[PDB]
Amino acid sequence: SFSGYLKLTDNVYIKNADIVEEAKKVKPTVVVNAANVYLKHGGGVAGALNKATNNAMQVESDDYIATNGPLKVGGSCVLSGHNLAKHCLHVVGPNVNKGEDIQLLKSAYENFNQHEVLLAPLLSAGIFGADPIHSLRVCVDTVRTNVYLAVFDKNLYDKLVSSFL
Ligand SMILES: c1nc(N2CC[C@@H](n3cncn3)C2)c2cc[nH]c2n1
Repeated sequence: SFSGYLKLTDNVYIKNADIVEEAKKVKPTVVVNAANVYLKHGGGVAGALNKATNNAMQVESDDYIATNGPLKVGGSCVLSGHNLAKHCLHVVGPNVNKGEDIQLLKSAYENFNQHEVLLAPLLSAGIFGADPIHSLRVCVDTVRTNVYLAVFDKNLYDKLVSSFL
């Protein structure tokens, strides 16, 4: 099970960790990917998860897109978790660097409520351009299921914990 997490609320937990290493250790039922609408896993969390699957996540994702078309910003899809988890919940947060509306971040976190427990990154943070402090606030105010947040960057983790409330 999940270990070394700081408890933020009744249902939200956080740890300074690489979500790939966390997924490989815990083998959670669900790992969340910080996806884009095309499921093109090039960088950030998506590029790291995909590389850990030896590109099997991208091969599966290209078949999904060929059949279904792109996701909506704020939407999600459930695909295989490969060697990392039972399932991967690909969630698209708004990318502020591409000009998407930050109000879609709450819709993105609502996808987590369809799963009892999840290992996840902060949505729209990193290369997506949003303020991670805002992202954690939206996560805590939107997700009601048990979410274990892995924050890769130690300096950001400390800033998030010391400013939480
Ligand atoms: C958790 N979060 C991650 N990320 C969050 C936004 C993004 N980033 C940008 N600066 C700091 N981190 C990537 C990653 C990347 C690999 N493994 C991870 N585990």
